[PDB]
Amino acid sequence: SMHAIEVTETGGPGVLRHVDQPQPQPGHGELLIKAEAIGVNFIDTYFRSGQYPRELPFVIGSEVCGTVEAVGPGVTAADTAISVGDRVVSASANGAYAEFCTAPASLTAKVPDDVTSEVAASALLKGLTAHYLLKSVYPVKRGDTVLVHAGAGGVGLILTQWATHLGVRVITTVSTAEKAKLSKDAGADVVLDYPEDAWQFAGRVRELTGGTGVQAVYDGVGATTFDASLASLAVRGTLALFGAASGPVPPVDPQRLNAAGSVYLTRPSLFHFTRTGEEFSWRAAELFDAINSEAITVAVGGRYPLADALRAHQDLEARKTVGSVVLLP
Amino acid sequence: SMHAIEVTETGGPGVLRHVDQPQPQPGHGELLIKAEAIGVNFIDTYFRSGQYPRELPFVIGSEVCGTVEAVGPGAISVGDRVVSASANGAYAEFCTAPASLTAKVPDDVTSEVAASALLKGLTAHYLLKSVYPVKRGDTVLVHAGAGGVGLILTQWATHLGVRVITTVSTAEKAKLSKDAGADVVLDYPEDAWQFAGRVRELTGGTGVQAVYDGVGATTFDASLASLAVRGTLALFGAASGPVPPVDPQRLNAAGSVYLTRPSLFHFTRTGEEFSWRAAELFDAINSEAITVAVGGRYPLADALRAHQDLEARKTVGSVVLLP
Ligand SMILES: NC(=O)C1=CN([C@@H]2O[C@H](COP(=O)(O)OP(=O)(O)OC[C@H]3O[C@@H](n4cnc5c(N)ncnc54)[C@H](OP(=O)(O)O)[C@@H]3O)[C@@H](O)[C@H]2O)C=CC1
Ligand SMILES: NC(=O)C1=CN([C@@H]2O[C@H](COP(=O)(O)OP(=O)(O)OC[C@H]3O[C@@H](n4cnc5c(N)ncnc54)[C@H](OP(=O)(O)O)[C@@H]3O)[C@@H](O)[C@H]2O)C=CC1
Repeated sequence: SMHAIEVTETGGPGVLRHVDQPQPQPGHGELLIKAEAIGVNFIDTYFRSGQYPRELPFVIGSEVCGTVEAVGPGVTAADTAISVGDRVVSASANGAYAEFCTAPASLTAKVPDDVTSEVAASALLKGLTAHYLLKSVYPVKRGDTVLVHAGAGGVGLILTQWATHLGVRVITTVSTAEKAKLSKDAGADVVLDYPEDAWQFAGRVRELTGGTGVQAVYDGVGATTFDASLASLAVRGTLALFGAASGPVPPVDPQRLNAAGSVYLTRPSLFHFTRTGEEFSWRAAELFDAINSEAITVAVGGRYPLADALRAHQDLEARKTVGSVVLLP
Repeated sequence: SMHAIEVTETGGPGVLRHVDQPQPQPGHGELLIKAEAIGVNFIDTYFRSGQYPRELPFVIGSEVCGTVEAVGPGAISVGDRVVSASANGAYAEFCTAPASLTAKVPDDVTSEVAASALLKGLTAHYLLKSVYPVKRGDTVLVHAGAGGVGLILTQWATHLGVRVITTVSTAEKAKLSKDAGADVVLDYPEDAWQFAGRVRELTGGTGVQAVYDGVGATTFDASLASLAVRGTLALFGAASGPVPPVDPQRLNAAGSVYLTRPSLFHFTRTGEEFSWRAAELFDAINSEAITVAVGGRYPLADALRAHQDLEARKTVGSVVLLP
């Protein structure tokens, strides 16, 4: 048997039970991965809470780095260059909080030999997200200025470094002075406190951009920042609302987008930017290229035993984590 | 003195009032225009109804073609025939407009066609070239295909090598929409999912690259459901009424799509920008890439009846008021 974190009923971090499960078997198109490091993602909390509904019970999580223990039967091995023994990482696994899990080969990348498994499980899901946000949702160009909320979070630090490397000025928000320094170290040109009032905060942003506003806002915080994000945009700018850490954004009168400057609102999901193995491989390769040139550096921001998934979810929801955190099996 | 159409209280078409006013003088950078044809635009109804607030009382309308009667101090001269979509108080025998947002009318474009084409044609330009830059091979959905904006969007998109699907309310309108270049003309959505199902059948399962939706309340859900992944919903109007607040997670579920609510104001920000869009519009008219028909005429005094017809979905294409 193996250890796993199973959810039998949805609810708070408390429902994350460390239990014995049979080792899974890979199906068609799947690899069986023996975990070395397991990624923690804010979306895990939405599945745990039952926000994002899923069939019960389930072993939680989708991000894992480890070694290929087995390749699914049938045609599978003919359709991938991944082989048993390879160190691999996926953001699309089933039941990642376990010693062993499965993932589609087409949405799994080989880890470069100079990248540790902890860094890979810190980098992939959030790094693919930063990639699509910066290259596809709003393609940043040198000279732009963007706003990135939660600048010292997992996605936040990657967005900040990568945008800075691309010649983009980045303004961030964080909750503590410790996080402010990490954000500056990541390349943020200015770090602000969280908005108290949308117009007040937008004025700060306008001050910094000469009244223009930012070309794009990357908002992964949602409820507490949305109004401020919308108010901070340059004419025809893009609000990429990609997360809801503080809670869901209430229904938006489309005429607000007019008043704000004929802006665009989009709410993307990673699913729509990893639609083929070809697309996934392209983004994963650009991510590992950026890491290996030190265009970005993905630090391991926190580590927990797999059995302490509960503790990680508590710290994450309490705004106590910095950067990417991993579970260790 | 001059005749004008004024609103002293907001409401339905009934609040439109005949008034005589002194002829205006143009301020700095402005032209005084003697109207030959006055444009009618759905936005006129939003100002009349109070849906778009404005300090009362005021004279309705912003689109006019006529001759320059006077210039404010500060290549347009008195005597020149011009058209603007940014005039103040256009439902009148004379009005003012900023010279920087006024175009000279090509000599072979009638004044009615100018007042049928400019506001709506600048809108079609920004929608097709700026909000979502259509590409040859794209398919787009345009609601109200036989309306003023809809006919221009359809012809221009078709010229650009884009496939257009439209909606209209009548068989007469369906014929006009096909003649404008629409590849398929559909009935308005009854069920959003079934409508989207039909659109996906027409696009090889893909959905459309963009929806240009100027109808709003009665089409929005279907527009959203018809999009290709990462497509753009350009909600630029609200003829059927305002779109209810949109849960951003619906944009996720629809395929990580973009939603945008553009205003002509943000696409005519400089004289340079205006001139670029206007020139491309008149180039298209001059080469017959598009042809703007006058779809109806009303006396200035009958602005009430024009607004009644507009809201009752009875107009076909661009309509004008004549002094
Ligand atoms: N759409 C997509 O494809 C994807 C979306 N996401 C989303 O992006 C966001 C970032 O993900 P991830 O890097 O894993 O998480 P983070 O590491 O960014 O952690 C969330 C951070 O948000 C900030 N925050 C502000 N208000 C709150 C609150 N009320 N509760 C908790 N946190 C708050 C906190 O930092 P601070 O101290 O600055 O407040 C916190 O550290 C998440 O919302 C996630 O759901 C992630 C991956 C893919
Ligand atoms: N910059 C911008 O954002 C601009 C936006 N617009 C908007 O674009 C839209 C089209 O403008 P315009 O060409 O002047 O108007 P149209 O000539 O298109 O008239 C509106 C049409 O919409 C259709 N419609 C569908 N449902 C309704 C309803 N319940 N009530 C009334 N009409 C309905 C009707 O035709 P059918 O028989 O097909 O139903 C009607 O003819 C308007 O909503 C306008 O506000 C216009 C200019 C600039």
